[PDB]
Amino acid sequence: LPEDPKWEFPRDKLTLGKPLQVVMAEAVGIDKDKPKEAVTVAVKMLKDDATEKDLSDLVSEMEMMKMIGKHKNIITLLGACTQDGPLYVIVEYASKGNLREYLRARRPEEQMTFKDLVSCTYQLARGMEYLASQKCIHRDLAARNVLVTENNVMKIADFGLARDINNIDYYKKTTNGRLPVKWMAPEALFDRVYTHQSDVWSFGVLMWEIFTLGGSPYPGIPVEELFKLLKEGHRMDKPANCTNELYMMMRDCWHAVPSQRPTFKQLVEDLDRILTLTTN
Amino acid sequence: LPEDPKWEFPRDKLTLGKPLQVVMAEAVGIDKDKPKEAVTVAVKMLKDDATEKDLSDLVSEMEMMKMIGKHKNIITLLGACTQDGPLYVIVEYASKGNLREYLRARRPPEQMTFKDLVSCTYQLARGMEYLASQKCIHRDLAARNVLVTENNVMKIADFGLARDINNIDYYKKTTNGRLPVKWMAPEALFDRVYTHQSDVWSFGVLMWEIFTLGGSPYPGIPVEELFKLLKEGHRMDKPANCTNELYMMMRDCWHAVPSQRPTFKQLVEDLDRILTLTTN
Ligand SMILES: Nc1ncnc2c1ncn2[C@@H]1O[C@H](COP(=O)(O)OP(=O)(O)CP(=O)(O)O)[C@@H](O)[C@H]1O
Ligand SMILES: Nc1ncnc2c1ncn2[C@@H]1O[C@H](COP(=O)(O)OP(=O)(O)CP(=O)(O)O)[C@@H](O)[C@H]1O
Ligand SMILES: [Mg+2]
Ligand SMILES: [Mg+2]
Ligand SMILES: [Mg+2]
Ligand SMILES: [Mg+2]
Repeated sequence: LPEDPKWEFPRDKLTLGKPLQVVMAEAVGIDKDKPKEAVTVAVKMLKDDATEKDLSDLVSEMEMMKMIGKHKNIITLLGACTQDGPLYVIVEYASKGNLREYLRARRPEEQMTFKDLVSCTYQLARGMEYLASQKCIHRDLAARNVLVTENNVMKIADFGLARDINNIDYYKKTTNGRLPVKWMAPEALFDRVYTHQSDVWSFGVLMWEIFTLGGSPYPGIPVEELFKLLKEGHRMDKPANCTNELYMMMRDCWHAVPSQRPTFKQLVEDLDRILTLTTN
Repeated sequence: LPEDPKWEFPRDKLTLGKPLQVVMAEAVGIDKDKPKEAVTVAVKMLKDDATEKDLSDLVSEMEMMKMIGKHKNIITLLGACTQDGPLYVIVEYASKGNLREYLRARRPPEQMTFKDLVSCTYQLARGMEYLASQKCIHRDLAARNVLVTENNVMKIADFGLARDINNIDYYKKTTNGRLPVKWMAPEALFDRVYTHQSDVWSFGVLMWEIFTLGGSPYPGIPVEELFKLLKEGHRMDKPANCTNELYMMMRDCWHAVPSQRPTFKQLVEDLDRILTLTTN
């Protein structure tokens, strides 16, 4: 595995901790301006029974994070141990766990206000807008893949399936075979393609998970019959305690025709518009 | 999915239970001779966040089990619900759980005798011998994939990666990419092939797991560093309280040259001798 001095971190300065596969850890001087300060981080590494694909996925994940760059709503890559030893991808520790658990925790913890839910959505849109601008497709957008920091900042995570928009085996039968079906854009399966508009479809599902406070999509419908239903025009109903406007946004994301779905840019504008009104 | 009468089972006769993905369940009349008799079984079905590949694997697993036929040391297929609903693959319920959990729970403070261990290995060899005569390659042999019945009968399970000997794409970079590295034969990755002798290498690691009472293979050695070490002749050490003879058997399974490894038949005959001589 190539040596990338820019991101390399000393193994001796990293102390593995409890489980969060991902484990918590203490990294000394991970923050270069504080050479002697120990920081609590999260480390992703291979499981003892890992496969070859698990290895290339982890490497790919690391590289995608390097390419993407830093952003307020994207879990931060801090460093990596790639030489003489097991691969460790060191990222920022999110003390509140993943979004899905966070939301169910405060179901009617401190309950979520309508505005909170909107802010949450807004923050995620911003991250995907930036992500999309960096020519990256996530492919695994879901509440379970969103982390929430101590200050309740939303952070898109788990880049285990992310790709560069240009690195996709267009039309091959084996493409997009590992994406959770219920968060998947129809074209991703039927035509074996994946564009930024495919990610917005998933964003739609994510919006539904958020406003239902971590609910499970297409409740009662097995993945086996989901695609026949999606093909017939079936869409999830509006979450209670959710605005008609917001649900319309969700539906927009789920337009059968990819190019008829809004862009992340347009989504951010509309959400910001709504957020400003709700907080005024 | 195509209708397959001989194997179909009525959904209204099955009552799903707790988790064991797999769950326990009661199947009324699954035993044709006992039409009103309810039987405790196991059911494998897709998770709510399953991928397309998960579905093809479940289907593949089911078909492999139909083709293999019944055998004493192989988890037996009982039936399946493949129509108008989520796919359920019904298999016999093994009350003692998987072999790995089984051995660990019986470590020195119901301990395992040396004969029990040899007996376990022998049974598994017989199962693999049969499988090979059916032109089947399991590809995922390991203690976590062996189930033990109420009468301590060993049963090879989880045919989620199994293939007909001819259904392997030799030389392709994508072949064998989903096999746990620590139980995988070098030719599997290096040459991108898979034969019964590749399963023998796996059986060897399984032997080590058994004699270490559920221990983890290559302890302290990361997966990304294993193959380099194997090429250099590294091999796990003899498990404590393991005879040099059984250890030599393990070592023979780990020969770098596939044809220098014993065949499952040779393993069965040797284990039969050792087991018999221990008994007397
Ligand atoms: N930086 C971090 N801070 C806090 N918790 C984290 C974390 N990274 C991961 N986790 C926890 O671990 C869970 C799994 O993380 P992640 O989604 O990256 O897993 P993974 O890629 O290893 C497996 P899978 O693809 O099946 O989810 C998260 O949902 C969260 O609970
Ligand atoms: N017939 C059965 N009776 C009892 N327990 C069973 C069982 N089938 C499965 N289990 C339990 O469930 C565990 C996982 O089963 P299995 O190996 O089939 O997993 P899986 O294919 O769903 C996922 P993976 O490939 O990650 O293991 C077993 O190790 C065992 O503890
Ligand atoms: Mg995840
Ligand atoms: Mg992942
Ligand atoms: Mg298994
Ligand atoms: Mg499996």
